[PDB]
Amino acid sequence: PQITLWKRPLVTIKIGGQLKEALLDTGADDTVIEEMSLPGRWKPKMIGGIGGFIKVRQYDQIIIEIAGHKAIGTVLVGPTPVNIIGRNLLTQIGATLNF
Amino acid sequence: PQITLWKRPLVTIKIGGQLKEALLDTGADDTVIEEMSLPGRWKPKMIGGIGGFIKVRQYDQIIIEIAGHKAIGTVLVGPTPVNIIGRNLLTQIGATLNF
Ligand SMILES: COc1ccc2c(c1)OCC/C=C/CCCCN(C[C@@H](O)[C@H](Cc1ccccc1)NC(=O)O[C@H]1CO[C@H]3OCC[C@H]31)S2(=O)=O
Ligand code: NA
Ligand code: NA
Repeated sequence: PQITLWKRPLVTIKIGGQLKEALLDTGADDTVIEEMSLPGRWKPKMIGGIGGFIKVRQYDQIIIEIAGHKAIGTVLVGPTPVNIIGRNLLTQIGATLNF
Repeated sequence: PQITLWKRPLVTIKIGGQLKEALLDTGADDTVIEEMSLPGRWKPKMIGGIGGFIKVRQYDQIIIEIAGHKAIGTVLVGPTPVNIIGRNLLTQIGATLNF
């Protein structure tokens, strides 16, 4: 689709067998999802955004469906106020910014 | 242009005759710039991101050029780690997300 930016660019995702709503976020390097369990190994990580840092769990090789499009990549899990699809997965659905 | 997301979508902006670098950020509702001098009146605003809230100063009706596109709108000034062009100005430059 072409998504205009009058409102937040929210889409449905499927992750870890769960449906969630998430923001398509070109300003996020990383994909960050609210607390949930994911299978497999993880390691801690700190990520910093506009209000400081949060601790997250880094899970690699996680399959996700974003607005119908399947991809695989790293997912960070932790106390983000909003679920965000960052560039690491936006590239895999072929998302571009156009103006 | 058409901007892929394999690197941060960093562009040049011009505010007050000075050039700065900023991130085109679909996950930001508003535009947030590092401390600088702007004309006119302001009002403090709290915005919530990853990490928590920060206080910013809201300046309305600011002339700002983004990647050569002229805009006139609200700029929040405060301790952001990166200059961010949010949806309030991405809509002024006719930006869309496409996949
Ligand atoms: C109202 O106007 C605004 C203005 C800005 C924001 C906002 C409302 O958020 C609203 C609430 C949503 C929060 C949910 C997620 C955060 C949303 N944000 C924009 C986002 O693009 C920031 C922009 C950014 C970029 C660099 C440093 C700091 C911030 N990126 C970010 O936090 O990314 C993290 C995940 O990947 C990693 O890569 C970059 C840092 C890290 S934001 O800055 O908090
Ligand atoms: Na894994
Ligand atoms: Na003003």
